[PDB]
Amino acid sequence: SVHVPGPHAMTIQELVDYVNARQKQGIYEEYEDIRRENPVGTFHCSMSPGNLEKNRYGDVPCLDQTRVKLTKRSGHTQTDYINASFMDGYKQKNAYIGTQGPLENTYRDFWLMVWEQKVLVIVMTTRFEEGGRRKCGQYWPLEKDSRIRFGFLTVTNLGVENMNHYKKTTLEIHNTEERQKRQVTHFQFLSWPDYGVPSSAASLIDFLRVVRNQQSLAVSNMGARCPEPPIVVHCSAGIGRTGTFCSLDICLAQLEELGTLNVFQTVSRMRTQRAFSIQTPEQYYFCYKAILEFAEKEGMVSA
Ligand SMILES: COc1cc(CC(=O)NC[C@@H](NC(=O)[C@H](CCCNC(=O)c2cccc(I)c2)NC(=O)[C@H](Cc2ccc(C(F)(F)P(=O)(O)O)cc2)NC(=O)c2ccc(Br)c(C)c2)C(N)=O)ccc1O
Repeated sequence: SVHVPGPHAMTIQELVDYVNARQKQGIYEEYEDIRRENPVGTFHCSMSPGNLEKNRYGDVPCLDQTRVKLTKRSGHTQTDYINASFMDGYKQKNAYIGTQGPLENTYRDFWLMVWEQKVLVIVMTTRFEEGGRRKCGQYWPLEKDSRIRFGFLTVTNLGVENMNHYKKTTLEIHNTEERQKRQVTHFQFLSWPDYGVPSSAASLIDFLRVVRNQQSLAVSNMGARCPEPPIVVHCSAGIGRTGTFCSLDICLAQLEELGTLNVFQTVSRMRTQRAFSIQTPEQYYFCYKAILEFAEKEGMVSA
């Protein structure tokens, strides 16, 4: 994994002084420096003729080096492309698959990926539309007992539960080709504001804990094998909220295990796997602020 502890990780005390020395504008400038760096890798496949219409945004292609390839077939007329990238987690290879919100012409590709990668948990961080801007297609059956057929894959809704900050949907994926069934849990975070970033990270971090626990539970009940299937995480382009969710998970994981973390390191590293991760300086600043807010809630900060 590219996410290893350090070099030069910081303690909470050190992070506090770090952010205080730079202030909000200093953190914003730091994001711009990351932003300016030349991407590490190429985007030929994502921009190649034939895969263009599979991208929700022409300005958000995925890296050739880390893209998730579909093991489709010949004749059926299609490609092995999907705008999705394997992303490492804290001391864990391929902990996530960051991807865009599925398009009607990619719904089947999305589920094929979920099946092939043996995914057990899907994390959605947006609504279908926000402020008139489309961000995700309705790729799953919304109500209990409803089902959608995607060729040889049938997805059925086994139950829905609305929480104060997220919605949990249990789905059954039936592969008629292999004659096998699997259950996947779909989580939709509901508290990310239409504008800006969350005013408090408490709900997002609690949601992360729920996701972590379900992945752990699902893994414990799955058949012997991915070294731990990846968690699919998506937002409109699969870089902003997706990058934030994943960066926080990684930083908090290191913080829990060693009491240290490095936002700059984590984000720089993540951008070499899911290009363009963290889309605005506000989101970047939010990563720092969320960690500091978490520290205060955990009683780790003296003013
Ligand atoms: C610090 O000073 C400040 C600076 C700002 C400016 C700012 O943030 N704005 C940046 C803007 N980002 C942008 O432009 C990005 C571009 C992504 C990076 N690519 C490249 O650039 C690129 C492309 C090809 C090759 C190479 I090498 C690089 N585009 C976008 O903003 C969106 C895609 C997008 C990304 C993220 C999100 C999200 F955050 F909401 P999410 O959490 O759901 O994912 C939503 C949508 N793009 C599009 O709408 C779109 C679609 C089709 C076509 Br053709 C084009 C040209 C654009 C954004 N997302 O906002 C604002 C306030 C400040 O204070």
